[PDB]
Amino acid sequence: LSDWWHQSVNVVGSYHTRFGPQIRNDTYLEYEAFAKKDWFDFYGYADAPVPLFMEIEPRFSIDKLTNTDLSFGPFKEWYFANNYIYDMGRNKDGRQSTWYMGLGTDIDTGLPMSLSMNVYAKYQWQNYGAANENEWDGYRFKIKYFVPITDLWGGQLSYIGFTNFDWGSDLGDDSGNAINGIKTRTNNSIASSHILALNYDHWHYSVVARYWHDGGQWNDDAELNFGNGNFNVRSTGWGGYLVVGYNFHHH
Ligand SMILES: Cc1cn([C@H]2C[C@H](O)[C@@H](CO)O2)c(=O)[nH]c1=O
Ligand SMILES: Cc1cn([C@H]2C[C@H](O)[C@@H](CO)O2)c(=O)[nH]c1=O
Repeated sequence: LSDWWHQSVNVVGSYHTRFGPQIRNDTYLEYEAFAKKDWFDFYGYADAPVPLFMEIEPRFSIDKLTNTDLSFGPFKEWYFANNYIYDMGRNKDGRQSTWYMGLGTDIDTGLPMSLSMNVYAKYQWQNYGAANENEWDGYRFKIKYFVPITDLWGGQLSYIGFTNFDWGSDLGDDSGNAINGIKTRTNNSIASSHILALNYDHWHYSVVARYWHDGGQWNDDAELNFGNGNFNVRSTGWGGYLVVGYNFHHH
């Protein structure tokens, strides 16, 4: 319902994406959803081409549920936090099921913005047949913030930023080496997003700048050859997205 549950369908164009071995630029339909109802907040999305990829972020309030004011310092609340990534792929081979679970919170910066932090431990199921499949592998720290800016062109301009820090994975150690002599995969990785979004009653446009450091744990510069000759992995660098979508809600 419009009250708390927010929906939106979007068309996204991406440029120089870095979660895989090779650089990519795609376009696709996306289904987004945000929600906040006393003991549960949520954010998630599903992408589909011109098979299916989705990432959901559900968190449950340890306060509301434990009916105890865990409030302390700038820490307004505490959550059982989750970050689940799923990629259907074309074969059980190009599939991914990742589950980050942990502790998350909301910070009060006294500033006119929203800020959240979450630490997760994760269990890895399918992962494109990589070495870290089916096992507890790595941790992740997620920091995200929302910053209302002003009213620009009749709509409302805002800034959304979030970064995912991953470390302690066992891949990279367990993967092989490249032609390069350097390991192919990586134990850690960073993906930082910066979003400038324009919102009207229903339509919205967003520009997204995104930076990877060893994207998808692919060790930057690793030299590989998938059968078309040697090439070097470009997993560290920028890429971006253009987003046009429509938010639904009765009047
Ligand atoms: C956010 C995210 C996206 N992706 C990639 C897979 C697809 O190339 C694309 C789908 O949005 O994003 C990952 O592999 N892992 C992630 O954690
Ligand atoms: C706003 C937001 C977007 N995204 C995703 C949705 C799109 O696939 C991409 C660019 O908006 O980032 C998140 O992963 N988390 C968020 O909180």
